[PDB]
Amino acid sequence: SKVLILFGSSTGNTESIAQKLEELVAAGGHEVTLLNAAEASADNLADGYDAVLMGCSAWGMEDLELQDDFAPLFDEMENMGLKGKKLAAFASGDMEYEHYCGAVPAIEEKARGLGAEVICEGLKIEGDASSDPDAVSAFAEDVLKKL
Ligand SMILES: Cc1cc2nc3c(=O)[nH]c(=O)nc-3n(C[C@H](O)[C@H](O)[C@H](O)COP(=O)(O)O)c2cc1C
Repeated sequence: SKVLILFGSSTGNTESIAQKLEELVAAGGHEVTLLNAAEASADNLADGYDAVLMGCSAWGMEDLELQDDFAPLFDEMENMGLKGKKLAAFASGDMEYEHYCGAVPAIEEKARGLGAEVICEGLKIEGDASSDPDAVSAFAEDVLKKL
């Protein structure tokens, strides 16, 4: 199954989770593409991928505000061609802030609405991939069984 991993990250935290996910999905025998949202275009983004693992950090306090590079792609998610594709969300956050990993339910709610099949509950972590290695491992195991 060809998997795209799309992330937006300002200090590298969601980026490190995405890199770890690529390593683990790839090792399960999949063709995996790592793409930074900064270099991505939403129109027909999902074409030829069977699964899209998307993730980003949130940057608002009382309101949810997505990471600068992922926020336009989020907005144009209807253009991506997600219908009938398998999808999972991930994010780095900080529990001191309101909307702790707010991008995960927002991406899930929107991808569900667009006809994507969300295959598991999104990963929510504090800090980077090495601060909680078991949850990143466990979530990857989870998407590998569902692919
Ligand atoms: C102004 C500001 C707003 C933030 N808002 C949130 C938030 O709404 N939810 C959350 O989980 N974290 C929030 N954070 C914490 C960051 O999301 C966390 O440090 C960051 O996700 C790590 O991001 P990265 O993966 O993009 O490097 C905020 C941080 C700053 C400075």
